[PDB]
Order: sequence, then structure tokens, then C-alpha cells
Amino acid sequence: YNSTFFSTFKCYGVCATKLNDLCFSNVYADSFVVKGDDVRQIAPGQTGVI
Amino acid sequence: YNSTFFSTFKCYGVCATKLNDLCFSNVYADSFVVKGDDVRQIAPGQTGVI
Ligand SMILES: CCCCC/C=C\C/C=C\CCCCCCCC(=O)O
Ligand SMILES: *[C@@H]1O[C@H](CO)[C@@H](O)[C@H](O)[C@H]1NC(C)=O
Ligand SMILES: *[C@@H]1O[C@H](CO)[C@@H](O)[C@H](O)[C@H]1NC(C)=O
Ligand SMILES: *[C@@H]1O[C@H](CO)[C@@H](O)[C@H](O)[C@H]1NC(C)=O
Ligand SMILES: *[C@@H]1O[C@H](CO)[C@@H](O)[C@H](O)[C@H]1NC(C)=O
Repeated sequence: YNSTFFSTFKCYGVCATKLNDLCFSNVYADSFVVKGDDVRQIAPGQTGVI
Repeated sequence: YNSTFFSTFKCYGVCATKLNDLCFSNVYADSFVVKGDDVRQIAPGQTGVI
């Protein structure tokens, strides 16, 4: 909350407000770089080049 | 996918991922120009000047 800010943050399967009350089993992080118009394509049930 | 890119693309009545498996009956295309803040108004159940 002091340094880093996100333009988009969207969660699926769980309300965000409960993220501090849970514990997570098999955590993986995927990283890549896209353009601004392709960020909407990173979602379930989407079409496009990405 | 080589030349043209869209800032918004939203479909109603069908998942986008099935658009290649179907065939369409009465296809019409409407064209116009708006400002950036009015693009959110082109949707069902919306209010505003547009
Ligand atoms: C110009 C005539 C088009 C007629 C097609 C009629 C029905 C087909 C339905 C949808 C086609 C979507 C075309 C654009 C897809 C953009 C994909 C993307 O990059 O996000
Ligand atoms: C937040 O960042 C500022 C500037 O770098 C720093 O002075 C401050 O100590 C930070 N706060 C915490 C709690 O680390
Ligand atoms: C990221 O790392 C670089 C170098 O390690 C540092 O200069 C920068 O301040 C860091 N940014 C944040 C938000 O911590
Ligand atoms: C994509 O565009 C580039 C640049 O115009 C062109 O050289 C290339 O042949 C195009 N690809 C296809 C499959 O048409
Ligand atoms: C659109 O048409 C113009 C002229 O016909 C052409 O110069 C331009 O490259 C075309 N754009 C695309 C994305 O095909």
C-alpha cells in the first residue's frame, strides 16, 4: 500500500475481502507483458489473438 | 490479428469462444462516431445523452 499500485485487479472464485482469512494450497504465478488493449483478453471465456 | 485492434469488444447472447462454430441469420452492422466517455453508453439498459 506504500509503493505499488495496480490498474486492474480482478479475482475469480472468491470475494477479495476474504483474502486475509483463508489459506491457499497450490499457488502459481504467471508473468508476461502485453499492450494496453490486450489486458481485457486475460479473462475466462475471451477471444482475440492473445 | 495482423493490423486492426479494438479497445472494447463485448458480446451479448453468446460466448465469444464459440463464434467460429456457428452460423448467423440476419446480420446488420451499425456505424457511428462518439467521444471516449460515451462508449460505456452503448450497452443494454443504459442512460445518458447518447
Ligand atoms: C464486417 C462483417 C462482420 C460480420 C460478422 C458477423 C458475425 C460474426 C460475429 C462476430 C465477429 C467478430 C469480428 C471481430 C472479432 C474481433 C476479435 C478481437 O480481436 O477481439
Ligand atoms: C513508506 O514509504 C516512505 C517513502 O519511501 C518511507 O519513508 C516510509 O517509511 C514507508 N513506510 C513504511 C511503513 O515502510
Ligand atoms: C524496485 O527495485 C528497484 C531496484 O531494486 C528499486 O530502485 C525500486 O525502488 C523498486 N520499486 C519498488 C516499488 O519497490
Ligand atoms: C502481416 O503484416 C505484415 C506487414 O504489413 C506483412 O508483411 C505480412 O505479410 C502480414 N501477414 C499476413 C499473413 O498477411
Ligand atoms: C486502411 O485503408 C488505407 C487506404 O485504403 C490504408 O492505407 C491502410 O493501411 C488501411 N488500414 C488497414 C489496417 O488495413
